[PDB]
Amino acid sequence: MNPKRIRALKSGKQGDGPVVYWMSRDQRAEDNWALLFSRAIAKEANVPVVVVFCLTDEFLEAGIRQYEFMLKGLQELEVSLSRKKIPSFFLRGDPGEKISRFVKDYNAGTLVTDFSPLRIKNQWIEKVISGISIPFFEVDAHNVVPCWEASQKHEYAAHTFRPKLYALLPEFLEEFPELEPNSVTPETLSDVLETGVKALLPERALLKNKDPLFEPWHFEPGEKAAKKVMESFIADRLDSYGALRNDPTKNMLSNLSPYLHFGQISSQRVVLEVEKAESNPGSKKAFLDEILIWKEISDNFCYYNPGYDGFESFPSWAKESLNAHRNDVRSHIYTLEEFEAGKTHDPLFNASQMELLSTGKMHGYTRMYWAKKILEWSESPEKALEIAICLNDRYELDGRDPNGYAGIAWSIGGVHDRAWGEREVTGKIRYMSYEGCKRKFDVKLYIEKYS
Ligand SMILES: Cc1cc2nc3c(=O)[nH]c(=O)nc-3n(C[C@H](O)[C@H](O)[C@H](O)COP(=O)(O)OP(=O)(O)OC[C@H]3O[C@@H](n4cnc5c(N)ncnc54)[C@H](O)[C@@H]3O)c2cc1C
Repeated sequence: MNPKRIRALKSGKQGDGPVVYWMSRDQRAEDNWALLFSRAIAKEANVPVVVVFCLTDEFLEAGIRQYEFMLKGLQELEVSLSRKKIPSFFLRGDPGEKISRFVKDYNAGTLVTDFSPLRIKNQWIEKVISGISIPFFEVDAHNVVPCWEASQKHEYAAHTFRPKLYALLPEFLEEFPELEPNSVTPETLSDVLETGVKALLPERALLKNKDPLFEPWHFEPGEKAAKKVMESFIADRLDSYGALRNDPTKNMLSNLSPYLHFGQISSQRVVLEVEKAESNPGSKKAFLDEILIWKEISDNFCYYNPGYDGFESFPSWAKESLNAHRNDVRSHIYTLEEFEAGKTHDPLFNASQMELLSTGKMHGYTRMYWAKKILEWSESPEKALEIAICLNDRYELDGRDPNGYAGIAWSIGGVHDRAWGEREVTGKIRYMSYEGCKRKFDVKLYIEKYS
């Protein structure tokens, strides 16, 4: 139990009641350092640990697709926590009011949360801090190396983050102890879900048909399903991962991101299991570079760049280049709605958007293509960011995520990239031509599937 995984958010005066884990990003009972640390604090204080989760007011900014995925996972999590004699409380409202009142009503001794560098989580933390008098910690349960330990600063390139992260893997890549049950046992989510779906229904994504776009059978939610997705990746897809990760016609990615986003599975767990797997070495190297380096550099980016969703966080070479080309005439301009409906003149863009609409998980390779075309066919880089973020967060099951803001910033602003050949409109931002994709994979086949 490495104390570098835990950080103080606010000093206070310990109470004598239960330890409260305010669960937010890591919605799982296994392999969860935030829950493990909370249990350990509780054991030392001779009190139970309890879990609280806030069903916030912001759910109406995404769709049923994410809400159902999350809540069905939480239904399973209730069962799992209760088998460990750990009660769970689902508070309807936003954390400032609800966590502060829970702490008071339940005489909590200590408050622990998990770690997210996103602005909304920090907004919540500030409001909670002002409503409590007990000590308040956070634990990095999402990264193998705690974000504030991996580097002291924003890293401008994967090649400067990678050696720092790997220098720390021998220390921090380690097995998880079993979660000790509590010593004794100290509105349903279904009804919550029904109420939420009712509120979301008018904005559900539909065909002109009125038939719903989303297909909810591609990724079944919850901890158990996540483990099966991990196991089938290692058994059936990891060998081919190195060769096929950039081919969106093949179903050869891990498909773990929706689970990783909600923390229904630990990336540290996935890494442990992949490390021990015997597969082609280039495949393992490639996969670990995505789930370790690119995933954790995305937390690095959001943690150290308050303006991570804005033009100002782009590297200076990219800001200067995009500025130099700000007044270039765009070959096309599309509205948010035209992008959203897949109604551009580019059939590969449209098919990428259709994959997002129907499955909630656009292939990683075409996400790069897609965001770069939003840059190319919008009035400014600032507008491009807004559109890409809006669509990514509204329709990706894995959205509203540091990987999203960092991936969009990479695509549009060259964050964690270098200058390439100068073009009009897009300046030196890496370009991803349609023709280049055709040389790379069977574009026609991808278009046929998603049209
Ligand atoms: C414009 C754009 C937007 C993106 N938005 C998101 C988002 O909202 N949420 C999200 O989780 N990922 C996002 N990504 C990163 C990446 O596209 C997805 O993580 C990946 O496609 C998810 O599929 P998978 O789990 O099957 O991937 P795999 O290839 O199996 O990768 C395994 C895991 O590694 C991590 N990973 C892989 N690629 C990246 C990457 N480029 N950056 C960061 N972490 C990575 C993810 O945790 C992923 O689940 C975005 C990328 C771009 C270019």
